[PDB]
Amino acid sequence: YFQGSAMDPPTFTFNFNNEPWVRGRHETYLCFTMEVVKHHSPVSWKRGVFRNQHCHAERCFLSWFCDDILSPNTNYEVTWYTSWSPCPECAGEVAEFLARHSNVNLTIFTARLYYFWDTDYQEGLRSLSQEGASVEIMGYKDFKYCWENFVYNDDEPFKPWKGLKYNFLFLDSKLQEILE
DNA sequence: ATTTTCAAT
Ligand SMILES: C[As](C)(=O)[O-]
Ligand SMILES: [Zn+2]
Repeated sequence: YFQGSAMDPPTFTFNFNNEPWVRGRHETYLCFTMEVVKHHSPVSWKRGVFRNQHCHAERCFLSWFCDDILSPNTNYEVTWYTSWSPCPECAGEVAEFLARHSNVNLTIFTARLYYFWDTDYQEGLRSLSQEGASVEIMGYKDFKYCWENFVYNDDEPFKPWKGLKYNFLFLDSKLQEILE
């Protein structure tokens, strides 16, 4: 039902903080939802969380999906909520995966942009977009959704941090400059 | 609690 382990609240709060230059976030958290659509069956859903170490989270996701999930005559609507955006090696692997598997649709929401000022990382993001992945920055609604779905929230509402929206606005500006 | 995004020389 749930792939991997949900986060405790302080881990989520730490890891999904969206200050563009945060220090000390060495992990990439990769939360996902997936709609599994097969013609003569009811639609089904899967959700979970991947972390680093097929080493990086993005590659762990691809390897699990191929080994456990991918089936003929099935369409997949996949959404990632990542704490960091991908490195160029991961981006290239995800892009080639998407080229190889036309029945997979990927939407990526990211809290932060990893090395957004580096051209190699910019190209990685571009190549993802060019293979049909939608790349977006997480806003309030996406943080709220992750809190509700991937965190042991103990029925407590999401508490947005100061600067959340301003950070979103800065990061989205950078993303659109990259994707342009 | 007017229940933590925004409230800004
Ligand atoms: C965001 As990464 C370093 O796991 O590709
Ligand atoms: Zn990577």
